[PDB]
Amino acid sequence: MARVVVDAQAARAIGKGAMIVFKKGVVRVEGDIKPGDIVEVYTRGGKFLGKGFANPNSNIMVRIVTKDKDVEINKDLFKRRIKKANEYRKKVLKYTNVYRMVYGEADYLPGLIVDRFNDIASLQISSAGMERFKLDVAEAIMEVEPGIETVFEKNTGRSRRREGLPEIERVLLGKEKYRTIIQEGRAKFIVDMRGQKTGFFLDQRENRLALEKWVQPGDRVLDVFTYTGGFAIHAAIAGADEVIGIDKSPRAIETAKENAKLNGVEDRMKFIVGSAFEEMEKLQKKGEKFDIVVLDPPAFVQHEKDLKAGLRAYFNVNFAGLNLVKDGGILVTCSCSQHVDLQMFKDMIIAAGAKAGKFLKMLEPYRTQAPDHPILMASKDTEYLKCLFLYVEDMR
Amino acid sequence: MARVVVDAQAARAIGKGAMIVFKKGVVRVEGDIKPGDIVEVYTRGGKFLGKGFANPNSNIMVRIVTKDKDVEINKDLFKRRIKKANEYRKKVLKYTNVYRMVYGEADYLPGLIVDRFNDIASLQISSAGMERFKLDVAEAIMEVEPGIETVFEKNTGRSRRREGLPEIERVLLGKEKYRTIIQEGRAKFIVDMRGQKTGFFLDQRENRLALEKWVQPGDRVLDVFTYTGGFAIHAAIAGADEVIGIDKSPRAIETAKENAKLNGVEDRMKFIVGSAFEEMEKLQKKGEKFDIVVLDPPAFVQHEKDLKAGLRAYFNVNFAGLNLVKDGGILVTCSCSQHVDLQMFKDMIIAAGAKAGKFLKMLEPYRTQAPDHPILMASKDTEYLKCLFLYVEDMR
Repeated sequence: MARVVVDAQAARAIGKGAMIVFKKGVVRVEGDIKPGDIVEVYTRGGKFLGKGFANPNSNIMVRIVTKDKDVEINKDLFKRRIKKANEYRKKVLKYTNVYRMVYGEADYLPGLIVDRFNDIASLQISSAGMERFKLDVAEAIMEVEPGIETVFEKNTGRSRRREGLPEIERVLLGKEKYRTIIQEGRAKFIVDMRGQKTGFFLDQRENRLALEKWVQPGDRVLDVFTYTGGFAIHAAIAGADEVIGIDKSPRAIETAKENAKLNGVEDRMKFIVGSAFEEMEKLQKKGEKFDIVVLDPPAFVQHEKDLKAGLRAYFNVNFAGLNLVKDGGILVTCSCSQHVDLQMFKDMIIAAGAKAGKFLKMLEPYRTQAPDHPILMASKDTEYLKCLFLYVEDMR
Repeated sequence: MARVVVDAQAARAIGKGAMIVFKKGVVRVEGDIKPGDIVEVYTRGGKFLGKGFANPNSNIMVRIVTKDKDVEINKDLFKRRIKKANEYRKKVLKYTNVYRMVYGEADYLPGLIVDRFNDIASLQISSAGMERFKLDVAEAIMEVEPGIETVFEKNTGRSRRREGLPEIERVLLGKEKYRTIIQEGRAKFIVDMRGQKTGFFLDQRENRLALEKWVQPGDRVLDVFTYTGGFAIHAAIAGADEVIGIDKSPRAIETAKENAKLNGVEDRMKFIVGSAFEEMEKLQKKGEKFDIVVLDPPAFVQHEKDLKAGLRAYFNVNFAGLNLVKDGGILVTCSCSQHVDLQMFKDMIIAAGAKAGKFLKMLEPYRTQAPDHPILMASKDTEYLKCLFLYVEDMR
């Protein structure tokens, strides 16, 4: 088995809880290595640090799986960890039927993400090493969670492509089922595995539920990047009198309309297919003002190098959103860009508020991704979502 | 009326929403100024910027009350703002009988804090300027909120001795009443305006309520700085089998015992009068472990320059607290030091976890002070409480 020797900085980080070896921390490699191989990690002094998945072609050269030299990496190890991950959601978080079951490193299963939608589980692998155990993982999921009757492989996305793995979408194990109706609070949503723009993201669960208490009868609500209707639907079932949802994807809007029908709130909802900026300007010129405006744009920052331009994009979206909020109204604004930290997001909102001449007060704490997407204090990369609920008032 | 001339930077800030003038930003003062005097603020060019309370003995020279030269600062202006502040809690936050009614600058009433405990309003003034309108504010409170039948003046403590104001404690207006029983969720608490160890702080409301969901029947809980029993009581009624509450004040513990009796949980609790560190060391020695450990220490940091020593103290308290949490347990830790921002607090927690060899996952969003203590985005000074709920796992 190949040995990856790392430098002092790399070893120090692992000693503090890090479970990855960056290419920049590799001093040398003893033995041949191909993407996906299991290798051992050592300090220059020959001290064993751990064993894990290697990828010589990645910034993340090694994802440590175990710090115990005698522990074998196989289906049994992953099954025990998947069971632990599942129990965490059901017994600690008290989630039922619908939740993210496995969130990579946070659950000690680097490169693996598993979402449970009732009796269907979606699997996504972004580590060449973990890919070798794909089928074993699929079997383990159904063995520890009998509620799952289908494992659907959704191996697509930036992470998948970054690792150089082929994109694959198909029923991997179990019954050939790909659509289900999930319940989130009092709301229902259509979840379909096949295709895109017809999904539902679980990371915003707590924030969507948190919105309900702020909706008041007679309320007029605007969801700028509605997608399949997550926040919009929750606002409507909460009693909003009128809700307008905007999204660039025609497919996403078609599903949103279906969700509205499923929840019996089609009468109070209007979905528009189009660009956020153009649609907001039309509303602005009309002198339109909303009681609540929700901004949940796509990650504008994919690389740390794109921060400046990305933050400018957020500034422009938030400025436009703020101008559509009535005096004494509410602005809900989020960012899913991992590279944009809370402080940066906050400074950007303060700047937008200043320009729009509005005082902003916090109504909720600094919100994040749902706890089934655990934020590990020792691994900054696990955290990516920021959400703020703000009371908007004209500075006069 | 005396005039304070400011530089381009200070004026620029005010234009962005700032409501203060730092003594360092004053280019010159025209006319004699006494603490509490109302003065006008102008740019070097002669443009009016605002009017407010002056304090020639502080890093903050002026607390801006109004930016309109025509608006007179008197009881009528404050009555208007106290009413707006009160409606914010009742209509937006949906609080009913117990809440902080006014939180100084956040409600455009610098130097004034008013807490409502059912029919008793507790008033605290921290500036000489506001002190001149003390009776007018008391009358205004009862005028806009008929629910208040007594206005109690609690003008004692460091916050009061800070600006050299006289210490005073008495019923200022209304019925001679000092005690009331408040309801917070399913818990009841005795509040007595007299003294300092028979009180209850409203800023932790949402965090105390948030603890409920994490308590499992049979749980053993440790409340290290329990004061009058806030968190401890909520944990006991939520189903904890044993709750140990520690506090240095014998009087605070006497109140905690009365609160336990009021909630019918006296048999589930154990109170200890002593030092936090000494008492935790005793538990550590016996190898005691808890399902939940709550750390709510005093503000260790009081000055930017005192971050090193203050943060070291937080580290020590959190390290000691972490070693008392069982594997799979929960640590609730917070800081009320204004000078310690969220990132500094996070880094300190991360350091403590690394030293104790524990992985820490967040269970709740980044929690803060209750919304009736509004955090103004344009005024960092309004935010002071940070609170984290963490799931603790042994690294080894």
